[PDB]
Amino acid sequence: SVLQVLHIPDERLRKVAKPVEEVNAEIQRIVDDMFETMYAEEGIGLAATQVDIHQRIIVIDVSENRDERLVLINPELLEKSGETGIEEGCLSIPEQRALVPRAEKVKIRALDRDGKPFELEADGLLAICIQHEMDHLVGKLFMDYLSPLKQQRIRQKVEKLDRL
Ligand SMILES: [Zn+2]
Repeated sequence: SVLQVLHIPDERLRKVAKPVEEVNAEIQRIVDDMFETMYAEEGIGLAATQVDIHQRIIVIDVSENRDERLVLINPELLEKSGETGIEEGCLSIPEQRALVPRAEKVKIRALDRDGKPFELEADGLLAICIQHEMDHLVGKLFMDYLSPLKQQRIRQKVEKLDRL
């Protein structure tokens, strides 16, 4: 099922997600619905907060062929290094993109769709996406790294975009 993606301004996007208690069928259903939503909306990542589900669940696919499903349940950042940035977009801030400082490489641990723990060392676009999605789970949006003035313009453009 395709779920509705929250757009700013919406205080639900600023909520802190609680850790998933147990990866059961209900959690797997959320993960699958999130992937369906992410692909339908033509995105490379989606955090549960974005679909008004306040649990630490992220789905990602940064692959060219759109067939590399990554699931991060209760992710934890273990190590990071370097700095980089690209102009990021976000399904919750439609049609707006901006350069944000990110670590170049990150190493995380999380549970997969079967609830199995795994570790992943990421760099490039995947490291950036992981950081962006983890920020969503603690109610942080990429515009938060930008000056107050630029955030103002972003909100005005999104609000006017959702009026159409
Ligand atoms: Zn986002």
